[PDB]
Amino acid sequence: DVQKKTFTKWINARFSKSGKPPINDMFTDLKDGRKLLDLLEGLTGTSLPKERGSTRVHALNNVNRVLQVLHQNNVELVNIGGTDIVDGNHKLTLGLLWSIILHWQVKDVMKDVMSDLQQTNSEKILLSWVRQTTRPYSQVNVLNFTTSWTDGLAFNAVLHRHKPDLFSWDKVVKMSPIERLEHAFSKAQTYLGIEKLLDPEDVAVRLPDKKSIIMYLTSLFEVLPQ
Repeated sequence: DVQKKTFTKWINARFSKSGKPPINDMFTDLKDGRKLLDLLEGLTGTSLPKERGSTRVHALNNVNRVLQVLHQNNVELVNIGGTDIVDGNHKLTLGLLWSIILHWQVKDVMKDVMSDLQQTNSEKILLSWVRQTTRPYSQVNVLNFTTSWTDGLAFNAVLHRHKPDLFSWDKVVKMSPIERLEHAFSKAQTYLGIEKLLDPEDVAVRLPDKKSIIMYLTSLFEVLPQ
């Protein structure tokens, strides 16, 4: 309804901005597949075959190429197929457009957004990762990259979460902070190739070195499974 007006505008914007004519009704002019074929051509800088006949067959044919392409671009659609679009299914016609917008714009833009974010909110964005990763683990609460890692619990939680068959979590909560670390470091080492950068005596202290933690933490993460 609203998504109509705006999606129509957006597509029409895409069109005008490249010498191509606009459409009137988005649940019509879109059916025969032609327009969507244009949209994708301009969007991809590619040449796409267009069937000229004005009969259902061709409509389905064109719309199939459209979907075909999206698929080629790793943009698969849930319950959508030629006929849907060819027939004017409101719900799904939009759902398709949005898929395009989402892939070529919205998602595209995110790479840049991260670059802008990656220089400033680095340390902060990595903390919300660890918090989310070790959420399930009750006895683990990470607020920073210093004290929250002293009891050595947080270090294991990170490992465990993505390979619980590696060791017993309850078995850990039992051992001392020193064991808890000697362990994690040893585990990560044997099963992840990650070198034992830190030493327990170094991490189990009032204020442990922030840079050293983050550097080991990032080491772990690189080779971590998800």
